[PDB]
Amino acid sequence: ATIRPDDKAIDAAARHYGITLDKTARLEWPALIDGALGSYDVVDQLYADEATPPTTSREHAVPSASENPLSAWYVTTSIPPTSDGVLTGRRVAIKDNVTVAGVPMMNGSRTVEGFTPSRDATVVTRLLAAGATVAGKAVCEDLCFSGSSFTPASGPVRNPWDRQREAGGSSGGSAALVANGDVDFAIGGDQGGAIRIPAAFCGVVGHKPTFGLVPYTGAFPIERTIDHLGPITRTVHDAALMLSVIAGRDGNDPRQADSVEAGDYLSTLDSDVDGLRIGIVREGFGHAVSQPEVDDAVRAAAHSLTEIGCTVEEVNIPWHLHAFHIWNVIATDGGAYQMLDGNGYGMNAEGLYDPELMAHFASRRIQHADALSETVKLVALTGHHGITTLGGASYGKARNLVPLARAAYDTALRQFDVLVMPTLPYVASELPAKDVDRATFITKALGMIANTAPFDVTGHPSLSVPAGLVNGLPVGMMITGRHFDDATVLRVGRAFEKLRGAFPTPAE
Amino acid sequence: ATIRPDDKAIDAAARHYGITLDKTARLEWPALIDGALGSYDVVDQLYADEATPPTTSREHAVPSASENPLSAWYVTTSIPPTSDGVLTGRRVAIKDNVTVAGVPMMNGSRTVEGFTPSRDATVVTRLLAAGATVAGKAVCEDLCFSGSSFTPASGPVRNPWDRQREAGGSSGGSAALVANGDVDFAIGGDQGGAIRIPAAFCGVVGHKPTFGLVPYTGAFPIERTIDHLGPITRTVHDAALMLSVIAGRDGNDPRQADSVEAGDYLSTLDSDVDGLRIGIVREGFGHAVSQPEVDDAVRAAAHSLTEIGCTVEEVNIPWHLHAFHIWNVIATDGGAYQMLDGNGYGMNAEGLYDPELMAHFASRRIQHADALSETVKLVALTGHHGITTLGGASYGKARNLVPLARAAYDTALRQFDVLVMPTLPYVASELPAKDVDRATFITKALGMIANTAPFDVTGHPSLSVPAGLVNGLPVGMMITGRHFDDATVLRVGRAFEKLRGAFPTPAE
Ligand SMILES: NC(=O)c1ccccc1
Ligand SMILES: NC(=O)c1ccccc1
Repeated sequence: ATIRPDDKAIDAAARHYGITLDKTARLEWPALIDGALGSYDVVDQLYADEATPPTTSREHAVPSASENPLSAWYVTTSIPPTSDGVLTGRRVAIKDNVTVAGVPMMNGSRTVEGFTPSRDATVVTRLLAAGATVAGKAVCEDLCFSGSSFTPASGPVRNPWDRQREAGGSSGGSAALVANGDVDFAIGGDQGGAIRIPAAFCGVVGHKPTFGLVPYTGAFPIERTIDHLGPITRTVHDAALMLSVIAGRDGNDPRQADSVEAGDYLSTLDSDVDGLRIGIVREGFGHAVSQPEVDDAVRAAAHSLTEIGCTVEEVNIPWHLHAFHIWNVIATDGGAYQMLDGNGYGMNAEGLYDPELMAHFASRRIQHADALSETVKLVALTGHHGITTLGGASYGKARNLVPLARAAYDTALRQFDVLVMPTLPYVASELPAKDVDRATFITKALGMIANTAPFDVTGHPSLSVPAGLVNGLPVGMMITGRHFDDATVLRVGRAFEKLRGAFPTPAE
Repeated sequence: ATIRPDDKAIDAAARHYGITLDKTARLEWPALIDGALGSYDVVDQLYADEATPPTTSREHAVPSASENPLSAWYVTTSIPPTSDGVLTGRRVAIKDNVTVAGVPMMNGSRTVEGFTPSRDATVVTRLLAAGATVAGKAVCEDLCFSGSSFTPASGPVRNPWDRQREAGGSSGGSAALVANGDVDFAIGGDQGGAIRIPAAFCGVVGHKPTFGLVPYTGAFPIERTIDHLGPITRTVHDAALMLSVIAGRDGNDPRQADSVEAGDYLSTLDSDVDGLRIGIVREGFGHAVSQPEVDDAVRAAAHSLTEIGCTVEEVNIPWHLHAFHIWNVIATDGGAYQMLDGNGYGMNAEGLYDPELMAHFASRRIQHADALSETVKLVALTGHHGITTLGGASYGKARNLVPLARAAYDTALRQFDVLVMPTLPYVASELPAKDVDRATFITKALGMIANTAPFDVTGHPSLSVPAGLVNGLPVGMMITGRHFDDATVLRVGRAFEKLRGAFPTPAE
């Protein structure tokens, strides 16, 4: 039977809604609530007899500090493919916010550490059926609300290019492992740039596909309308190969529209880009907070594409700066409402839920809230203000502005094939000391998402490709295009790779 | 600029998440939260300069007790059509939970009374462009969480067949007006049976279309996955005519899938039903709480269809009883989470929001929570328990069971064209005294949704058609069919009408 609430809880519930119970109310509600909970009892029973996922027996190990030099691994594994395919012989690291049945996961947070899922996320299942070997779970920022790599409760991920500098984030671990050569590919998540940012910082390729293309099923949600799963690879070709395996509706993710279909990211990957219009978004350069050397390197990189027949011109998209603030509201109000109060999955959406995870997270986060990262706490405090005092109006206003933001980019996309700008306005900085300032902490973890975040809310596919080195550190060029035109975005990235030439390895 | 929270609020927010602020935290957060709110300021500005709906000048009047004999009207109007069409010369009443720009609305609740929307719901706009004249707003149950007609803060709606008995609900007012002949049609909402129930009680036709067919845009939400808007009419033909005008994607309702398309509900409305298989769902009859006279009348009505070439057989669908409990969890946890904590619209879904309404509702419901109906309070208390203590797990479990419920009905629908059972297990009962028992109140307002509610969660189109009189009071036969096969559901309803013959008017 489902647990019933006690009188103290009933009173707390009533006070939550501003309801005042008299003496007779406090006496009757219990029995009534108990009657209502009768349906919950039935759901509990039906769920136990019909929707309880099977058990799993897979092995894993906590690597020793020696076999985990960058602190990029949470746990290691060797899960064999179920069929041979285009990934046979390759290894893949899975971001810790993504479930792998029978394997522990914590999503870089103390509020989740200790959870062992019963289901494999859809992308995990597709990877295995393509011949890949899942090599383990890669550490991710505390509940992923961080653009750097110092919020993981298990410690900071070191960049393989400079073990003193950040690996980025929130998929810091994934990129590090890929850059360091520990795995061939990695599955990363992107809500404000978590796939593109660490890739840029670690000198690897990161693709946040068109929203809804890759099923999110099985990954810990943050805010439903901006959740993205995607590939982090060493090369554009591999990124396209991974996408061909993971893309496509799975019938369990409400984010995916009925019309979603996997495109062809390989057939024309190497086709010439002669005649393609490349738009350099002005608002993507010269931010108050930035390193000009970085912007110029990427700017030069963008223009060099003329060397292969591309017409390159600058274009103004004022809404690019507006989109950031619209994203921030959606991520702040939405994140606190869903990720926290809704315990990850939230409610009011059709699809496959993870009630085991929801329960686990619910208890742990209230007993370890103080351990939550400073950025998550910021989201919590201000979002709660947005949800209650503000009545959710700001979230509503932001939602009503999204179409305008989308249209602003699509208009530019009628004049250009793809839009380009620096992925990040600066190279990986040194890791802060575990004595950091709350204010510094929040600015150093959220000040590099200005160009990436906008595309999370509008949903356009956005790709980060290494564009060169600045003071020995990797910088990235971000190529963004039309919804579901991931193929063209990848083609341009590929074409740029050929022109740019082989990009150095942190081991080189 | 967006209102900032004070230290007391910041502390309350922190306590809400189990976060404990020290002395320095209480000192720093303010400035940080203020910085975060900077994005809200920008959203506020952009929204004011670009997404603020125009002003409106329409007239309305509060009818006198004399011109509002059944207490079915909230306010009356005479909004002329914008174009001539299939509804020219007809009047339509709009349920009070549905916005009509420039006109007051309260959704039968004290927590909303006083609100005047700036946008017209999509169905309102479509009705006007089809030649209809909007005659006013029809009273609906307190926040619609009631299957009867005694929860409206403005008083109970009297059934035109017996002004001492309930008109049903939550669209009680709409059905009453239609039955009484005050209007030709009405737009009603259905979350647990609000369109079908009052129609059945008042002897009129009520159609809860396939989920997602009719845009919900502009109507006050309860729980996103079970929200439905539909027509309430005097005849099946009119119901089909209305559906042809309101059905179809509007690009603003996240509930509507990309593949949704309006069907043809008129071409074959009068075609012969010779050979159609009609399945009498056993679990839809003989409930512990019910009036056998009612079940037999409907049972006999269902069999009479053989008189026109239909093959009629009984079929077992055990999941019909399970679906009720699955619905209850989704409506209880989901309703408290979205309708209350989310102030109607909630979050984490793409679409057109009503931030003005969200703000208004947010302030009013905390100052008038004690005025909320007993059923809403039940939802509030137990749902809050589900959201917090239960961690939302029950909601998740219920969601994971929905497909099985859907499949159970679809399997029956492979053996039969449509499924039939009584809309309600009993005729309209006498109105309770404003001295009612909380327990009685909750059972008398929620004990008649056993057959209707299941279809709200699975989404199948479900139609209630008058099947006869029992002790002088109307009883209804509910015809339910496949997703988006509203046309066949209507055809059967039509065919039954012809056979049954003209149904008496409460004025006859
Ligand atoms: N990289 C991300 O997805 C991110 C999300 C939220 C805040 C910062 C970064
Ligand atoms: N008729 C309805 O939609 C309803 C919803 C909730 C509870 C009772 C009835």
